[PDB]
Amino acid sequence: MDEGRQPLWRKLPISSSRINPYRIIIVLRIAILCLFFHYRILHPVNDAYALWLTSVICEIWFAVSWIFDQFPKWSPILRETYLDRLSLRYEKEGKPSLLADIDVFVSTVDPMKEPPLITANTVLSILAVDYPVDKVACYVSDDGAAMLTFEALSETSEFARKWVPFCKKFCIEPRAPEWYFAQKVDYLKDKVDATFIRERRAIKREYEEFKVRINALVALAQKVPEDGWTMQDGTPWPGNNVRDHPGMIQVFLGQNGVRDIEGNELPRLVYVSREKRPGYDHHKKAGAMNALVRVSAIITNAPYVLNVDCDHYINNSKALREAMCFMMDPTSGKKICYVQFPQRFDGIDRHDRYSNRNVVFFDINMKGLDGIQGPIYVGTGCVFRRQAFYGYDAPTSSQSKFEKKFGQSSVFIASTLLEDGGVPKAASSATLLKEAIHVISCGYEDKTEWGKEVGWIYGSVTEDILTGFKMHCHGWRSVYCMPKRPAFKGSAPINLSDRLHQVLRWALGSVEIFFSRHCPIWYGYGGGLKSLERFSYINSVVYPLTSIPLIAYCALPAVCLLTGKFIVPEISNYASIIFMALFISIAATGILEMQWGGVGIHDWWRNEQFWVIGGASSHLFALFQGLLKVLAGVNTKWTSLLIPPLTLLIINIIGVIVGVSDAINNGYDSWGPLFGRLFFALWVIVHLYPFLKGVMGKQEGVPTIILVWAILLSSILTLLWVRI
Amino acid sequence: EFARKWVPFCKKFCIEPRAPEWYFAQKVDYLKDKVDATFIRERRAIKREYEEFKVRINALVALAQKVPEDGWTMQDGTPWPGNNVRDHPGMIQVFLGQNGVRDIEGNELPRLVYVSREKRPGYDHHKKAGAMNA
Amino acid sequence: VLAGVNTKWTSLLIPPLTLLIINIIGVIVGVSDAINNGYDSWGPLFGRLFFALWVIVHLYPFLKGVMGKQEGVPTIILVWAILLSSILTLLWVRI
Repeated sequence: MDEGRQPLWRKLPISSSRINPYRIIIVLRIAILCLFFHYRILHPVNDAYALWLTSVICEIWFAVSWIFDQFPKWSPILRETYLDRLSLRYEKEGKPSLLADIDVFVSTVDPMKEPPLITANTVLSILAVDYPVDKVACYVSDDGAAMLTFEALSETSEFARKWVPFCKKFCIEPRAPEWYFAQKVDYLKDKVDATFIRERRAIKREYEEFKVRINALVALAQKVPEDGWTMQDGTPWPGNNVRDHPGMIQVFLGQNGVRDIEGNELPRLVYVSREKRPGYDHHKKAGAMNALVRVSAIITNAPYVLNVDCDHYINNSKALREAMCFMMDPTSGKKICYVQFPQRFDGIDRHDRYSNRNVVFFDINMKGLDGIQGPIYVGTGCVFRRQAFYGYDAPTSSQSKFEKKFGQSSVFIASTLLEDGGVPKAASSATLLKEAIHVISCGYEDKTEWGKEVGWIYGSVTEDILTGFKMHCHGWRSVYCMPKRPAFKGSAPINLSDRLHQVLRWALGSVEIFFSRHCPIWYGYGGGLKSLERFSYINSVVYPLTSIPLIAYCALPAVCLLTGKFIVPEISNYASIIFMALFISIAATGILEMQWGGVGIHDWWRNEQFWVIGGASSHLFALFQGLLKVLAGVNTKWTSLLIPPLTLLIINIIGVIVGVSDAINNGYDSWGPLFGRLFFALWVIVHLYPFLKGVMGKQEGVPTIILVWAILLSSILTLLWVRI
Repeated sequence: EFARKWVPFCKKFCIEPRAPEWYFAQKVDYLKDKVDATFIRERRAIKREYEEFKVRINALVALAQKVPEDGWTMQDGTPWPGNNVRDHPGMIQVFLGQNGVRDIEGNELPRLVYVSREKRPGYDHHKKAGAMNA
Repeated sequence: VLAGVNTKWTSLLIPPLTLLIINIIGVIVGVSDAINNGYDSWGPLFGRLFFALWVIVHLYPFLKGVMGKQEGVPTIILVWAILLSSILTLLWVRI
């Protein structure tokens, strides 16, 4: 049929008019880089040989990093989806829906650190998605086993009864009440229903009362009672001890249950808390996700799993349909491991002082990855296929064995064999809660492959990268869905401390992956993994190692300003021409990067600032911790990470002052290369300006101990450099 | 008269600040740290009452802009003693406090006293210092 | 007047962008010629650049829109402007 032959989606290669010059000047800049290195190596500095050697090592490292970064971006593409064809094929009006089932996972660890209002908003947004109510289920994992989360979910389930029909009737976007009622956009735009105003006022008042109720619940649960927590029916709370409690599973909505305001049903909401016992490693988020996968397979057994963070809400209600446009395709859907959505955040400054938007990565590197094998699974907002998580190869590219791979639960083994999802027919519905409690036992993952070859992979802080790499080495492919309206939105870090800690955590995870047996350099040699994807994985693994060449280079001018030497033997016409050509090539290549990627100058400029800041601050301590773990067994706002950048900044300032005094006030005459000498320090201080702005400005603050340490280290370094 | 409604609301709901104009013009989320189940309805009612109070104050200001021909007169027919700014006897009035009138909760309110010191021609009143001493 | 022919309209921005990039190229070339190579008695270059600054000061919004956000032009008009600027520069250098 003509309708059946029309694809549900199609790829849009970057038009040749914008991709041919990109490749041309990539090759050209490679040529000038090689010529520049040939010039630099063969002409050293006689009286400053050590400085020349350090500098040439630094640019060699920089060029290697640039090559490894630029190579994956050879073939960027875009992807376009058609929801009307999906409706024609699977969601035809009148006929029953043929869409596949969906499970959406949310994970929370502490109601004190993560306010229950945000989790309630996320749950409300998920429950109001534009999907059949019987084909979508929501699972919430609570690692803290706190009754506050249970009561917040119980109240959110009662508010959903009123919120979901309103959104479905009036096409409200976004479905999260907090972000919808706080929007400055005209809410009467494109609204045609005659009863919009009264119902909107009523639902706003109801939401305000719900917020007050949630605040009261939070206030009441602030202090633990003497005899532990108790429920509303007199029974004590099983999760009184955070580190010692049995597994708990509760169902709030769905089949049977209770209907909503319009009389229809609502998506099933399940509260799951895995068993915790002393002396057992729970593996934190990876173990929680594995337990959620097992529970969802036991109860609902949807064939696709949505990973949503607690602070991320479904902004676009059509995200599930867009995911199914790829995942339900008869040909591509078999070979797809997951669908990845871009990460967007709200509440960010207009200038994005901390580069929280991160436009450069998600709009250049992700698109380049999508053109070879698929984006790397990062963060949240990912639609995984169950068959990929089970350690199976791509279809289109032995009971004892099953018990050795999945576990000792035969119901889960039976559920794993359902291609289209759903509860297996040869399974009693009455005995389903007991098996779901069994699969979250602390000792279930014994002598099995969970966390090693199937599910989320342990052994690293950033388990997402490891899971994506393990799926990709099997030969699976991934897509990078980029909807017109962003599918998911979250909350950006407020101050610099949280961003620095997050960058340090990412770098530590990358280092741990590098030192483990799952390194892309020497793992995955089966032929399934593509060469360019392997290079991208290596680049994402050994990126923090570029901290050492950075921290030396930023310290190069100040030493020059405190010793009297230059890295260039003598300024010549040939050398000046080579330097100018290299700078022009770099600037032009960046220009076409913006042109094809659609990124403004401000965003990429501040992204470069933040990249330099991160490499100088967090990656250095990441490498220090890695070396300490290699050579020993020691380990650690954290007032130590800011010591290197501030020390280097004031070293550069002192060196600038000393050089100006020495070569102008006293010497003068033929000052010489002092113009570029000061320009280099100006570049360094510009790249590290935000630290000085925070230290000297407002809305910040640094303890005196770290400042004293930095000043003492700077004075010691300056005295040693002057003496030697 | 507006105090008899404003004060119990603030004391019950721990409203900060207590000035209605600055409280109702705050961009901070007013639902933060509020646990009472009847906060929204009472806040809406008190906001409407404060708007009506502002309208009444505006009407009073507009009415008193122009002095009448025979001087000012009170609401009971007696003339205003302070017709002349530089020549009037001292006036003391008590509005709230002990006895008086209770609020919407049945409790009393802090005493409010209106004091106007005597002014006569040829006498130096010393302005704010004299007013404070009086 | 002379015929009977007649016509975002991506032609109106061709003259200003072409003239702006011509001024930028001329500034760069003059700085290279009269400072990097010649130096000595550069002469009235302080005025010669300054006048050009005036132009780039007055036509700054076009550059801000082209390089900034909340704007954008197709590749065809940029290619036409670059080609016209290169042709004009080559003709001026040759003559």
